[PDB]
Amino acid sequence: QACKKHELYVSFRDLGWQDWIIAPEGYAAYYCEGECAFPLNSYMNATNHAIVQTLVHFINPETVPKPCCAPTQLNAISVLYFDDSSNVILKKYRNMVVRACGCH
Amino acid sequence: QACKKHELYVSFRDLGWQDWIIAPEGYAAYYCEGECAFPLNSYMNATNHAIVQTLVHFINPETVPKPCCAPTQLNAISVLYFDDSSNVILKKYRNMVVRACGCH
Ligand SMILES: *[C@@H]1O[C@H](CO)[C@@H](O)[C@H](O)[C@H]1NC(C)=O
Ligand SMILES: *[C@@H]1O[C@H](CO)[C@@H](O)[C@H](O)[C@H]1NC(C)=O
Repeated sequence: QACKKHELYVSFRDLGWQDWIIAPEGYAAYYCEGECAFPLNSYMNATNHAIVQTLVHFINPETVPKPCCAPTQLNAISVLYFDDSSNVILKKYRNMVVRACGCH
Repeated sequence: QACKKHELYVSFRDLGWQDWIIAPEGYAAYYCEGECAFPLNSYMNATNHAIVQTLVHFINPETVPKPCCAPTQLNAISVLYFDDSSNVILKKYRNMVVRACGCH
């Protein structure tokens, strides 16, 4: 239940992009989820600011929430599609995949 | 109630650091909080991955949570303190202050 990376496959059919994409038919997108509380194991990649916020939360929970589990690194995907003039084009979409998460 | 930056002053006395710090007596730390849902106004600095995750959440909420509001930029502070041999030293602590937030 601690902050970590999870699996998530995204199908272009579910989003309604199947019409003009030639390949791939979907991709492994992943997602960050879980608690950012003590112990802030090093693997959880907390910043100094997160350590401070988690301590403040411990001292008076009304003053500030716990940090949130979020992506610390992302990578692009490339898709092959047909434009409106029937051209076949390769398009790069940046920040589409989660590679690592942390309490930031 | 949307994702934005908030005020948070942190006093070294509340954390028990007053013993050896010469200056300052605390600092403006800030914190990110709020919802990451449509509309993802541009000011909310969402990544492509967050847009995709928010859409997936809209299509079946059981599959994935909404993105979380987290810091996108942080700055260091410098403190003046007395070490165990009574030396006066200037120490820099990185990633201590939140400057901007987003749905990441
Ligand atoms: C924290 O970052 C490192 C990158 O060195 C990564 O390998 C690790 O998986 C990250 N932790 C989590 C929980 O995603
Ligand atoms: C999003 O990032 C920009 C930096 O260009 C920043 O000025 C803005 O305040 C950020 N938004 C929020 C809600 O913090």
